[PDB]
Amino acid sequence: TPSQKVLARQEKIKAVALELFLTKGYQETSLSDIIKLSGGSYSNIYDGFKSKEGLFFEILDDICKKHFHLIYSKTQEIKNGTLKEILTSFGLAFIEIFNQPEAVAFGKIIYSQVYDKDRHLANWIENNQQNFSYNILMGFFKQQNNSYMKKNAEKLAVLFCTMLKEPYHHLNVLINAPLKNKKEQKEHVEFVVNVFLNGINS
Amino acid sequence: TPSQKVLARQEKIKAVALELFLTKGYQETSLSDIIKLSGGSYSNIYDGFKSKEGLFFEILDDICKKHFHLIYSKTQEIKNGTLKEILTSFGLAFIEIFNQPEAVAFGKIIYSQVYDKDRHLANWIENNQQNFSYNILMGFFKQQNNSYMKKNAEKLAVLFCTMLKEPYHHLNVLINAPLKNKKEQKEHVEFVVNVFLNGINS
Repeated sequence: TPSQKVLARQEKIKAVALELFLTKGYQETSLSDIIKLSGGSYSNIYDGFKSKEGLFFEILDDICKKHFHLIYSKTQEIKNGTLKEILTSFGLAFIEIFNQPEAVAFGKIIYSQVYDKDRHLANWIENNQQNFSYNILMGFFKQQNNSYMKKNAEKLAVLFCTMLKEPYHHLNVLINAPLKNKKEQKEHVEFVVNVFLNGINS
Repeated sequence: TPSQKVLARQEKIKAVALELFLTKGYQETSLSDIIKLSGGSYSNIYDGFKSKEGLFFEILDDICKKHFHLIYSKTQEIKNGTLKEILTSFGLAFIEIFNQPEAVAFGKIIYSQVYDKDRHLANWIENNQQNFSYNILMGFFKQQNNSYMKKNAEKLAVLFCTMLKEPYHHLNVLINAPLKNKKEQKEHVEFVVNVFLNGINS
């Protein structure tokens, strides 16, 4: 099958790039570095592969798609419980992802592309808005009978994700802050969930 | 006065650097660019001025000290009201700062220093922890009679600042997202304050 040969050939270039960004560094690696180590499997391929930036976002696409279905599976197998239980189930899966050394390594790459003139970072976020994991919660807030939760569904889903993620991921990427262990992760989720649902005045 | 001549001489180098980071760009500007435009006012000065990184953090020190006393003055002249009123007064001053084109410009500089080997970003945050604006709220939570607010004072102050700041500032820096106007700022503060104090279940 030619289509299977193209896909497996594409996975090779993405595996070569991902290896080079990890062992040599993202800023140190060039396109020509990825072309050579791929061998006779590159063939000036016609997607986002025509740059080291687009190659990274092609890998980031697979990572975001894997995170989406992982959190989705952990929260869909509890579509019967309370708003608290689905928030903690989402929270634990969301906090586990960002507390891995990978999420910090990819975060450093995103942060370094702040002075990019070609706008690879701008085009990826604005076109992959539906693929982000906050959209999972957005569906749960809309299926709720509360009018406040239905109209502010996107804003509340973004808020809950921010409360868990930041500013810890922001400190991990910039100044190499220590990652939370599974006990510290569970403590922070239950802390966020309590303030989100019940507030601070109690 | 020699001491006044040193300070005014130091303000010249910081004004030259700040101008160069804005008109030429932070990554484009070197130390030698700042030395020349200063003229005969540099004299290999002995602080953080021996690098373009330390020069930026010397300017950032003045900005953070100005933000601290600005928010402090707006929240100290209401030390009698409710927890809601001091949170909204803090919130409005906190959200106003990050919704200026300056905070985005300095944010881009911080984000670009993610692969710095000398750890200028790491040494600045870890040594200026008491100068950050979240410490203002930390005092208000500790003076409160609630045991929950007293023991979690730092965590709650960091949480409230994150709810307002992120991920909007994170989007402003990376992909040039539009800044909130004063009406949008007031709407978001009252939104955060309501979820922080009372929760979501009402």
